[PDB]
Amino acid sequence: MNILLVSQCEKRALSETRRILDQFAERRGERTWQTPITQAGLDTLRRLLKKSAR
DNA sequence: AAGCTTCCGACCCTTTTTTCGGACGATTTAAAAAACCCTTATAAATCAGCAAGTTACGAGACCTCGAAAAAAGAGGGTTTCTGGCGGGAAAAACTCAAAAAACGCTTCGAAATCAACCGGTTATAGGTTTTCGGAGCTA
Repeated sequence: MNILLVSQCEKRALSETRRILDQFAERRGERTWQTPITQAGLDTLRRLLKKSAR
């Protein structure tokens, strides 16, 4: 399972999103990450982002 | 000798850093302009309290615009409370059947009886007091 993530967030939300994703993948651009990851991990990732969405 | 691969020089273009120049501001110094002083007897201002007439400054009010704060509206999400539907087990009606059990025939003669009133029997409605079961609690 191989993932590519992009963020269109802005203002206060962008900082929070960076706070989460940076702990799961190396950053490849200003707003994008790319990494391999297991299915369970990805589920945890989405759950975490949802928990504090704006 | 030829082809492939790799450096190297020449150049082209744009961005990033440095240097220089120019301009503007600030400060200092010098020059120019406004001003101060010294001579005045005579003319005008000083001021006394109050009247009579007027207003420059203060207060009130409203408007105007702009911005700030608050409230509302929107959207993202999670947790839970309820309702509907589906599924398995138990109950009870429904269907099928037998075997008793009652009823009738049908009893002339043997109990059953009601009545009022006494004493006596005792099931139990109702209330009173109490073990058993469960509360979970805690590692």
